[PDB]
This record gives sequence, structure tokens and C-alpha cells, in this order.
Amino acid sequence: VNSFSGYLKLTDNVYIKNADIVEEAKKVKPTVVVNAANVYLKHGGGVAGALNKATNNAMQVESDDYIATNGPLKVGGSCVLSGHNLAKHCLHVVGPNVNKGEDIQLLKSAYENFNQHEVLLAPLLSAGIFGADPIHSLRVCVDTVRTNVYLAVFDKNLYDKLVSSFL
Ligand SMILES: COc1cncc(C(=O)NCCNC(=O)c2ncccc2O)c1
Repeated sequence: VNSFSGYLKLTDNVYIKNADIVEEAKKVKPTVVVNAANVYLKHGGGVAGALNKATNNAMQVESDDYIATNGPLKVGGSCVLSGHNLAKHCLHVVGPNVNKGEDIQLLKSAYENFNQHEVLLAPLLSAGIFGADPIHSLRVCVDTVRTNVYLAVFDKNLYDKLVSSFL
């Protein structure tokens, strides 16, 4: 038993809710919150901008030190940093950005990072400003992630579509 509340169960291990991931993180304090990161960990907008804003820019300060030491992530890759006031840890995962021409097949590799964590609160990778089809992202999630994932979908209209079209 865990503290996540109000989720619709899609599969044995995947759950989904219409929620603001920032508000959900502040209430649950999960072990892991997933950020929709880019390779530079520049948290300017979308999920990343909202998570970073909720940390009062501490996420960005930590991220800049990470990049200065390690260089950029790979598309499809990830790193574990602090969750600040939102979670114990933040798993920064780089899904392919369609608006940059990145290969959508890398979406499966991106979701594989979730398997290193027993339970996660996460957004749909490559959705929103990353330009992928969220229905496709949900399908890849269900077919790739084997650990317990609680998906927060900000847009109510999208949440209902995602639910109604789920196979
Ligand atoms: C590319 O295919 C698509 C099909 N249908 C919908 C989308 C989409 O992402 N729509 C934007 C949904 N809104 C939000 O996520 C949102 N989040 C936070 C605050 C306010 C907000 O409106 C994409």
C-alpha cells in the first residue's frame, strides 16, 4: 500500500490521474518524481519549468552544477538528482523532442530508465511541448515500464481522451 490517491488503474503496474504533477508531488512527497528534462537540464517550461519554479530555482542551480561536472545527458538517458521540496529524488529523463527532430524510437529507451525505481510519479514522456502524441507515449509507457508508475496528466481533456482510447 502507498499514498497515491484517486488514480485509475490501467494495468498491473500503470496508474493515471488528471493532476498537476507539482501539486501531486507536494502532497505525496514520493520517493521519485520524474522530470521531463532536456539534455542540458535547462528547466525553462513545460513540466520542467513548473517543477523548477516550485523549487524556487534550486533544481536549476543543482542541475547547472551537474552539467558543469558531467556534460549533457543523452536523448533517452537520465540522471538522479535531489527532489528538493517535491520528492526525495528527481529522476530527470530526456524523452525525444519532436520539435527538434529527435527519433521517436528513443522514447522506449527513455521509459526504460523508470525500471530502475520501484515506484515513481511521472508525466508522459515527450508529451506537451516535446511534441509527441501522448496516446503513443502512454502506449510505450505501458509496454516498457514494469515498475509501479503513477502518471499525472495536467490537461483534463487529454486525460479523458487518454482513458477513453486506452487499449
Ligand atoms: C500533440 O497531440 C496532442 C493532442 N491533444 C492534446 C495535446 C496537448 O498536449 N494539449 C495541451 C494540454 N494542456 C496541458 O497539458 C496543460 N498543462 C498545464 C496547464 C495547462 C494546460 O493546458 C497534444
